[PDB]
Amino acid sequence: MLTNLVAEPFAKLEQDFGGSIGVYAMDTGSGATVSYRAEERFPLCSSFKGFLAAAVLARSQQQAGLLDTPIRYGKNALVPWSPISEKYLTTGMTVAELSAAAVQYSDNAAANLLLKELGGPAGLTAFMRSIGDTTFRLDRWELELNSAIPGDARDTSSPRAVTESLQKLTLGSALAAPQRQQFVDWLKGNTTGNHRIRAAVPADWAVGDKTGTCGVYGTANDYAVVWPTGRAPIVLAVYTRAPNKDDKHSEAVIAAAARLALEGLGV
Ligand SMILES: Nc1c(-c2nnn[nH]2)cnn1-c1ccc(Cl)cc1Cl
Ligand SMILES: Nc1c(-c2nnn[nH]2)cnn1-c1ccc(Cl)cc1Cl
Ligand SMILES: Nc1c(-c2nnn[nH]2)cnn1-c1ccc(Cl)cc1Cl
Ligand SMILES: Nc1c(-c2nnn[nH]2)cnn1-c1ccc(Cl)cc1Cl
Repeated sequence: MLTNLVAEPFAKLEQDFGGSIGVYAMDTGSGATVSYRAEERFPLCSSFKGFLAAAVLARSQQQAGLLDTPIRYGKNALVPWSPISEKYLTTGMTVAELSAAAVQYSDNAAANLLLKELGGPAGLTAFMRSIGDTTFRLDRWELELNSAIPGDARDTSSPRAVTESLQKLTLGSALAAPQRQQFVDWLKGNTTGNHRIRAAVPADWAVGDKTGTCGVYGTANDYAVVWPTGRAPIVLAVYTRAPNKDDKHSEAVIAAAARLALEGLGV
């Protein structure tokens, strides 16, 4: 199995990190998959925002005009790290702009505003159930969902479920064609992941990704769809945690895990 090829280097990497690393990667060309702690739960942190944007896009298939709807919000909506929605407080933003801000800058006010319109964490969880994801659960809002408490299943998923759902939404049939491409375009425009999966791929590959960084408990992550030039894409997810609250996350560890995953698939 391809999992067997990389089991020992993954174990070395997470011992060096001082925590747990979960990876799932699938080659959509061959069907090969690489697994390491891929069914364990890890905190989503801000990475839930990608699926949040997909849920909004799904809703736009039934509700015509949803994306262009202007949304006004008060200053009490501004949560720490709302760098985009901060700048449009006095003006408002459209639903599509909030979605792009949530994905591409991890804007917290934008994410909470969209979560509200979707019916809160249970509403996003329901969307994930509707595409066949039985693992994902969102329970809380920004920023409480980042507590990343050891053993706590709230606001978690697994690397395998994240990868399978990402595949359905970006490459499969879970979204209609125009919405699927919009989701991919938002992921391609992400600004926060240059040191994670993007650092593991060749310079000529196209990448769409979403990051998460709880910070506490050494907890951070990244998931991505990547396209080798002229080849079928790879979908992968890399999640980390660690036992102590003051343990530091590591972007280099995430990039290194992505490299091992790609090497295991034969790329
Ligand atoms: N804050 C600013 C300025 C700016 N220019 N003059 N004063 N401020 C320009 N770019 N940004 C910015 C930086 C980081 C992120 Cl995440 C989002 C934004 Cl909009
Ligand atoms: N862990 C949290 C919380 C939080 N509030 N309640 N429970 N957790 C809020 N911010 N952060 C945080 C800390 C460090 C880094 Cl690097 C990133 C993040 Cl988002
Ligand atoms: N660190 C992050 C992320 C993030 N998303 N993807 N990776 N990290 C999103 N929000 N925050 C954040 C939260 C609280 C404070 Cl006070 C400062 C920050 Cl910057
Ligand atoms: N590699 C790409 C891209 C792409 N766009 N931007 N960068 N790469 C678009 N389509 N494909 C592709 C090529 C061959 C096969 Cl078999 C399957 C696919 Cl999906």
